[PDB]
Amino acid sequence: HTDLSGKVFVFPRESVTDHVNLITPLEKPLQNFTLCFRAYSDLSRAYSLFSYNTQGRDNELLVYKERVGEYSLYIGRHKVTSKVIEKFPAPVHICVSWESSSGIAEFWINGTPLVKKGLRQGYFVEAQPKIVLGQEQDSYGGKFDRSQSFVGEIGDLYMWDSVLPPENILSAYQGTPLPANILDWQALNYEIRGYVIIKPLVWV
Amino acid sequence: HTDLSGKVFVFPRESVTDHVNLITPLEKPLQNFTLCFRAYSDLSRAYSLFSYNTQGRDNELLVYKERVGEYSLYIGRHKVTSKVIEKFPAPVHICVSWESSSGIAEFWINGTPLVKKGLRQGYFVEAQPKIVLGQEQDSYGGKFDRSQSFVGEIGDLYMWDSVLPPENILSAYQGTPLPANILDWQALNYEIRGYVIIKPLVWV
Amino acid sequence: HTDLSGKVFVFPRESVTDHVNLITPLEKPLQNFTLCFRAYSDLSRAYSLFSYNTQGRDNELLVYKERVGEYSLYIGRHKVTSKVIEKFPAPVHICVSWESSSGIAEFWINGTPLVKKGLRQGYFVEAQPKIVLGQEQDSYGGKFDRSQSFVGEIGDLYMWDSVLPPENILSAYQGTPLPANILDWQALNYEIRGYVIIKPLVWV
Amino acid sequence: HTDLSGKVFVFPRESVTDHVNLITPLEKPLQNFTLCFRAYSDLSRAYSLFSYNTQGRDNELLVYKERVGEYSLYIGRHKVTSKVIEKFPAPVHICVSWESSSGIAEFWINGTPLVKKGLRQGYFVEAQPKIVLGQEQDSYGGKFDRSQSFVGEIGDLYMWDSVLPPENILSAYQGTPLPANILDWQALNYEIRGYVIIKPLVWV
Amino acid sequence: HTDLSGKVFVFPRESVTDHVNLITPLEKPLQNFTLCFRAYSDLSRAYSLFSYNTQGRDNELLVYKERVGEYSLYIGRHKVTSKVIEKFPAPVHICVSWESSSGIAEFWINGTPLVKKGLRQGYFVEAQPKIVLGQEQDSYGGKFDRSQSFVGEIGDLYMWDSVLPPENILSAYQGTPLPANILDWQALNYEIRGYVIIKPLVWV
Amino acid sequence: HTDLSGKVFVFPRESVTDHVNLITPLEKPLQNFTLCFRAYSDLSRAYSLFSYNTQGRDNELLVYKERVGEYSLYIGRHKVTSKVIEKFPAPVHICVSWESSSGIAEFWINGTPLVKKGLRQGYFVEAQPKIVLGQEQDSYGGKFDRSQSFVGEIGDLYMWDSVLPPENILSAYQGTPLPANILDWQALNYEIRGYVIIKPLVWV
Amino acid sequence: HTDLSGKVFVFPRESVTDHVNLITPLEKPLQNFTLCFRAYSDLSRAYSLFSYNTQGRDNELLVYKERVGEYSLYIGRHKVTSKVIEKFPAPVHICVSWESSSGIAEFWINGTPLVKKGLRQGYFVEAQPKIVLGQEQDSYGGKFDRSQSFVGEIGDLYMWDSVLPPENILSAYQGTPLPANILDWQALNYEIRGYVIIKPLVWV
Amino acid sequence: HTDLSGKVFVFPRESVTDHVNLITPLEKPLQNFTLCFRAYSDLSRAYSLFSYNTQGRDNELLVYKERVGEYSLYIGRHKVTSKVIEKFPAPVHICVSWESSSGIAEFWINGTPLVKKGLRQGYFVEAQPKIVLGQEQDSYGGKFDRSQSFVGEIGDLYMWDSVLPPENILSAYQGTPLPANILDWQALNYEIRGYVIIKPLVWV
Amino acid sequence: HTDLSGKVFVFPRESVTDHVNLITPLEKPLQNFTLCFRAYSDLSRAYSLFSYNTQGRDNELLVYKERVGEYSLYIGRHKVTSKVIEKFPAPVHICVSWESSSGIAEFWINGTPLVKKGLRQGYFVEAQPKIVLGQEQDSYGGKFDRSQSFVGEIGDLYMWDSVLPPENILSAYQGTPLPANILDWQALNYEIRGYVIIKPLVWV
Amino acid sequence: HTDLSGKVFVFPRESVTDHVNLITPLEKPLQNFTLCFRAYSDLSRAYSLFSYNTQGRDNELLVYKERVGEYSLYIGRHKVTSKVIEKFPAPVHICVSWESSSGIAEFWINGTPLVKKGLRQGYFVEAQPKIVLGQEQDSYGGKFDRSQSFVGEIGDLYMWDSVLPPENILSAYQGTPLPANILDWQALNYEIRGYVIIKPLVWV
Ligand SMILES: [Ca+2]
Ligand SMILES: [Ca+2]
Ligand SMILES: [Ca+2]
Ligand SMILES: [Ca+2]
Ligand SMILES: [Ca+2]
Ligand SMILES: [Ca+2]
Ligand SMILES: [Ca+2]
Ligand SMILES: [Ca+2]
Repeated sequence: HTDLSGKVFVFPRESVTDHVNLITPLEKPLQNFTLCFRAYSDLSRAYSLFSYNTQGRDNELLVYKERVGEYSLYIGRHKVTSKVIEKFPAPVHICVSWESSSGIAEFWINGTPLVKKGLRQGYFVEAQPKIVLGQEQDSYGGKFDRSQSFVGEIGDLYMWDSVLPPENILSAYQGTPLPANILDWQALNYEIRGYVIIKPLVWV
Repeated sequence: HTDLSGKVFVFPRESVTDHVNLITPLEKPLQNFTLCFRAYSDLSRAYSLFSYNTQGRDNELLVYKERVGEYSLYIGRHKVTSKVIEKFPAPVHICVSWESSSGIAEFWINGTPLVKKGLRQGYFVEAQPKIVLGQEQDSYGGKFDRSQSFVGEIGDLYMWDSVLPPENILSAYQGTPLPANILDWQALNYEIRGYVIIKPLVWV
Repeated sequence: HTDLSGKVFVFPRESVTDHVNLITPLEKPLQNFTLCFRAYSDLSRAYSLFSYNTQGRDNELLVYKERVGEYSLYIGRHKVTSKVIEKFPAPVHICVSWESSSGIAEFWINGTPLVKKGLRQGYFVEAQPKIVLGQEQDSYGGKFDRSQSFVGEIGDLYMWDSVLPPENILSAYQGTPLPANILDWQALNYEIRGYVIIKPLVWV
Repeated sequence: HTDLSGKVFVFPRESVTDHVNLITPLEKPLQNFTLCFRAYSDLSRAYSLFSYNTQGRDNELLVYKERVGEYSLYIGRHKVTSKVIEKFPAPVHICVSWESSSGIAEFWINGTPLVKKGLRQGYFVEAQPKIVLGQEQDSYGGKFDRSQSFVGEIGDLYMWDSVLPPENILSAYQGTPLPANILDWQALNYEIRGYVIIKPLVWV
Repeated sequence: HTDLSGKVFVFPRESVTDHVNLITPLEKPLQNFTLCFRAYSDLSRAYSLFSYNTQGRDNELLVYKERVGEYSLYIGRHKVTSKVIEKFPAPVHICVSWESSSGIAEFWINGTPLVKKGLRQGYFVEAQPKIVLGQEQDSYGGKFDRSQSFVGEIGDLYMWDSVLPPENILSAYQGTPLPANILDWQALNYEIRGYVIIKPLVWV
Repeated sequence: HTDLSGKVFVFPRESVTDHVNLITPLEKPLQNFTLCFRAYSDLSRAYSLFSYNTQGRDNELLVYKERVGEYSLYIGRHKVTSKVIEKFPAPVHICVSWESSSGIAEFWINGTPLVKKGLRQGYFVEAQPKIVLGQEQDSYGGKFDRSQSFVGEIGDLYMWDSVLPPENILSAYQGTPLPANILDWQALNYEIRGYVIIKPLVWV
Repeated sequence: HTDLSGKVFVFPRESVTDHVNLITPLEKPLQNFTLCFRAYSDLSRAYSLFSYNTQGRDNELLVYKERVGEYSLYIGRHKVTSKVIEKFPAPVHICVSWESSSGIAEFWINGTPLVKKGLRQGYFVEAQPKIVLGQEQDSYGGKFDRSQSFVGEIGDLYMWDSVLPPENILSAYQGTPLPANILDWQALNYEIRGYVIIKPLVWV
Repeated sequence: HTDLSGKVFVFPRESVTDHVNLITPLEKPLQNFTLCFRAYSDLSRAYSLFSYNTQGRDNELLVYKERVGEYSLYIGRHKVTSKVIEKFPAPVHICVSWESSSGIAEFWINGTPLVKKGLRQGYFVEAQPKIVLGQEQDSYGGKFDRSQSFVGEIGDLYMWDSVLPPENILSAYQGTPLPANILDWQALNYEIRGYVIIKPLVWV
Repeated sequence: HTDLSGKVFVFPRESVTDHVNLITPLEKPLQNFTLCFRAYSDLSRAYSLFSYNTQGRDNELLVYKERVGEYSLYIGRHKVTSKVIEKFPAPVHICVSWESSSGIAEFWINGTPLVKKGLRQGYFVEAQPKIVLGQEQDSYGGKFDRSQSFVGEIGDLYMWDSVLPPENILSAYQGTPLPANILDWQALNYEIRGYVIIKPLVWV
Repeated sequence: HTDLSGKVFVFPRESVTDHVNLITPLEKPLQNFTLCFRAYSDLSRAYSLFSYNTQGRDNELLVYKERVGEYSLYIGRHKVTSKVIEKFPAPVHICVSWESSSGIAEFWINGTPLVKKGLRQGYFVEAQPKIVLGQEQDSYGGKFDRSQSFVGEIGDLYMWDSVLPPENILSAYQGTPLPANILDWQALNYEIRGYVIIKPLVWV
């Protein structure tokens, strides 16, 4: 595992090929979770930000940006969509949390709460995943789509197994995130495939 | 009755199912009233904020959002609509007051006064009502419409049987409202139906 | 005569009947004059602010709003128009002065001066008029048009027999106006017709 | 010679006759120069600000507005056009300089330099001119266009026989200009023909 | 080697002939670089800022502007494009970096980093260049296009044979740049051909 | 008394001065009427076809066209408006009837009937009138607006004192109308002022 | 008992008062029905062609036009709509057929079948109604809307107690309709309230 | 089997219920096929004409209309799309063929050939299907989507297990198609489920 | 003089150089005159068809196509315009007449008369000209504008010194040209300078 | 050589792969030529119709469609574009002929001639080419652009080494082509690479 503090993945071109595979020791199905990251991209079209897929289950947990100012979370095939006023193009902090008990999805865009939505209440998101940046999975770790590929910069990725409160969300955005127990940027297990470069984060 | 301080009703999906029934000790005809609440919704279409139907009469008192910037009030089937500059999506604090003797409707958005309109001078909204949040009523307690459903977050709801002065309306917006006698958030008799969850209010 | 300080004429509904008659101690033809008042309405179509009609003479003096950000002045059937940047909807302070010798119509919105216009050099505006508020006059005190009817909140109406210099115009905008000779808000002779209520001024 | 300190020219109507002639005692071929003035108009269509014509040749020196945000200078029939972001309507202050040795047109809207242009290198603007204000010359002091006329206010017009360096440019805008030699607003020789009045400058 | 500190190349008209040739001491193939300059123009259409061609190789290194808010870097015929929010017209500061080893192309606009792109990894830009301003090359030093011509103001041009850290980019932006070895505006060898003037930089 | 068969009244330039005064010796208060004419005009803006004004009264009878395919009638200040599908530009034949008692307006464009409209029941249009071809009146023979001026060709103007039946209107459309008792084209007492020329009909 | 062959109801103006009350000897609940009529109107906005209401039941039977090319039919508060290519404005022949057993509504425009719709299977429309023309009913005989008023020409109105087959539809459109037994234009019981006239049918 | 000559299936309303199950003697997997039917619908949105699904294979064979003048055939999940000029709404005759050896899809709209497209060369469409009309399956016989439902009329359905040449396709269009051996309208087996009525074909 | 019957001058490319000089044996100043020619050009932007310039006189007589379906005739600098229905792009025949005593210019596009227009009533154009085809003149025989170059095909160019009657205009269109007195296509003296080719007329 | 009489190449999908190579024994530079074919496609975007590349030479003889109603020819990198009224989508016969002596590019669409254009006067198009259908060469035989690929049907391709007179172009379109010396459809040497099927021509 690597300390990626002050660095970002750069997905420098539109492709069916460039991705980073995120390795996790998660053997337990997910009930609660929070996911945080920082994105910079000037893509007009729809792209995937974070693709989490299990065997036989496509789109198990997916953060997808369908268009400017519109953020989508997919749990177990089902989706929710929340809107927001945002400048284009701009760097963005994104935190999404979901909760099996309440079904509640919680988007935070730059430490600002989006409208809460709800999906898949009681659903247990399956374990032993394949997580990928830069590409949207249609298979277990494969079947990428070019017109869905991410091009731009991603960093400060943290993933917890619990619903973070507003303070802790604001902590991540302000630059001091609680040590995360599923995916931790400062101790990250990644695999680069194709054209992706690690560079200093300068748009912060 | 329950203390709902620092909590909201969240209507996480669009449906014809989800609503919240509000129960009020009111056995009295409404000469004067003021109704206040905090809403937060990213709907482009039209929706209902507060549905007040009585015994055979539809839309006896109704607060309806026709589009962005356009807040309507219905008294006994009759309509008044006042416009305002607002950002979308964005949280809003609505107050609406009505007087019988003058017919004057008074809309207040985020502590700012809207253009006065008038309707049903020398009339009274009927007693023993069925009050629902999250859907619009075409019957006494039912007949909901999907394209009228509220999906988002409502909180800090109060209803007085008086026309609250500007200072008092401002005090509700500032987060310290005066105890109410019809509907009170700090003592609300409610009934959840379908999919509505109580989460802490995070957008203030 | 009655003191209307901190109170406004609200025209709460679109109508063809509801208006307010103003009878002034005017017995001499007008050479120089200034009309100043406050208005708050979310009406989007054309409407009349101040109608001044005499026997056999149409629109001898008319303060008219064609659209948003465009204020017209009719003097003896002649027409002048000036544009300005303004928010909609938003309360406005309208001031209009006209000189006979130079023909110069002066327009002031929110204390800011608009482009000087000119009309009817060496012309006397008629005496013994019938002044209505909330409606437009096609005949001597009657013949209203429903699509020209003002619906909103008018207030602080003042009229002088002299062309007001800039310092005095600003004085009117702050809320400390100079003693008016023709029409005064603190001493007004008015006739109420149809639906028109007098409520306190809140939008200032 | 007339002192016009704190005064403006108003052309109060769309006309074909209203113009202000300006006499200048200079009878030398023009090498370098600078022209500053102020203007307050609400015209959507094109209009001529300043017109400088000699015997037998059209547009020896014409400052022309094409539309909102576009300003043009003519040097002997030849044209240059520079753009800027501006409010409409809004009072404007235009300084322009043309150097014969370099052809450099230097536009300054409200003390901000617009992109420098170039035209007619090694050319002399002709002596014995007829300068008009409020109209556009097509013959020597005649042949006017109704669709090019100026309606609005004009003041603080000063003309030097040198290219005024950016420091002195600002001095003019701030209200305290260098004493001019070609045309002085403090000591002007002008001629009113038609409907155009003298009024004090109220819009600064 | 002339100190052009506080002066700008002004391309005053649209032409297919007017350009400036920059001579560089560079006979080691380019591997890494930074390019910084200021640009003031009101052109709506597409235009080249900087053209670097070698024998038999078109668009070896080209900084090109498709439209407002869109900047393109060309390396070895290949292209990347990044987007920005920018006012028009407005004085702009540009730095672009490139680094064969990673292929990352790094655009900075007025001190703001755009989205990093990537082109030609393992490629080195040919030496023995002919560098032009004000025109776009389609051959070795010639073949100009009138629709591609740059009209406006260019100053404070610098070029380094290294990728500049974020710091040094801002050092350049705020008018105290680092010593450059390829192209130095304080010691630039240049040839003016056709119509292009040197005048003081007054929009900073 | 002048035979105008195969002749038109070309209004060749847009103006404020050029008008043709149509005089009739009918001193009877008009009960029923019909009016025919051909016209040719490539004006996209609004204009007046036929103006009728009396003592102290505006637009007692008026045939006005707001926009392509829209024709409107005015009787004693009141309006009616009917639409039709036409080409542009298009040589047009227009006839209109008004039966006082039924108050019915009968537009007959190009031999095809329009949707009937109703105005001023129990009304008789006045006598001793001033009728103008080529301008729009807002006074007794005066007050003309350039933006209401007609420019183009007008021909075959006939006018009867009774409401013409369908069969009779068709006859007029062919080019063989019945003898008119008020306004005969084969016997028209007219008056030319300014630029308006006679030329043979070539379009029909 | 009135033979209105070759005659129409002309509703000549927009109003809240003008209508025709249709009286029918139908005192049995309606299982099947066919309604045909001709209408000429250049109205752009939504209006009501045929209004049929019963005791305490709104919109029992209603032919309503939402816009150009869109035709609606209401059977007991329930709605169905069907679209058609049509010239605007133009005269139209409408046929609507309803059949309770299947629910199938059948719209025939100018003798052309629209797409078949369905509503209220096994339902009987109420007996003993009030039928109005020219206005829309919100109550039993009254409660009209100006923004729903019909203006134009209606004729050849027939209503049968059975579902009419094509040949008979084409017969009605052709001009020789089969004898009707609810409403018969050739022997109609009509009542004019307000401004509606009877004029010849000319537009066929 | 049922003879459906001169009759249509009418889908009277937007639903997630109303479907016709079609049943067929196909137990050999499809290699070649032609499909023809007549549809009449005013539905603006996307809908399925013909849905054919096998165990665990969705959209095995599907004719789907995305928008106006756009027809799509899906074979084995893959799709092809061809465009056509067509009036809306209007009755349409669709033919579509597919040939496995070439992979060519052939569309015919009103006897006119569209652009040939190719997909799934060498593929066999699976036997033992579920064919539904009115709805679009996502499961084997079920899981319908409301916004994909067909409302309108379908008739003259025929399916062969061969690729028909133009003559036969143009014969099918004209009215006399040759005995079809997969689905044959003149000997059809069907299950009506929900709201769908059999009514005579009136629009051909 | 050479025979050009069934032959055309083609202007194959946009240029600032390609033109056709037309020399005429005309020392007589034009009083009444008519000019006819055929054009085939797919140019969207404005262009000149027929430039006629005299010593020290710009645009003495000039046919200038402003845009599609818009033909302008310049006479002695002054401007008239007429619009017409036409297909783009399409071969066109344009006849233009003008009468000195009338100022009436008549346009005949393809044989249809356009709206008569008037200018310079009482003017005679100068003799000793320089007629150019393909270019717009700014001086006596030169100073071309590239944005006005005519690129396309011109055939059957004729010019008479008399106002041709409608029947002779229609003869000219059909290819039966009356013997020309000024400019004859069957016997034209011409000078070709630049890139312009002679081809047979194939688009009639 | 193969007799492709009555057959087409169907390029059934968008690819960067599928193309037909055309093989001719051409060994001498082409002074003149005529190329004709039938094309059917619903492609909205730009595409190549016929790419002809020699060694080291790109776009030597290219027919390329930029958009609807706009046909282009490239000779030695240089281009011409001629526009045409056409329906989309629609089958089309294209004939292009270029003449070196004159430079004349002549385009024929469905027998109708477009505006003649001109390029590369005196040029000779190189021998030993590489002729492809379905794609667009950037190199000698390859370097395809998907965003430029042809997808549709293509047939009746014939190429002569002469410039055809109108009667032979017409005869080609009518279906009886003059025998061709370079490329003959009735004896074609082709190379299919990828996915292109031969189907019988049905759209004529
Ligand atoms: Ca009036
Ligand atoms: Ca001029
Ligand atoms: Ca280049
Ligand atoms: Ca007028
Ligand atoms: Ca109703
Ligand atoms: Ca010229
Ligand atoms: Ca010119
Ligand atoms: Ca190429």
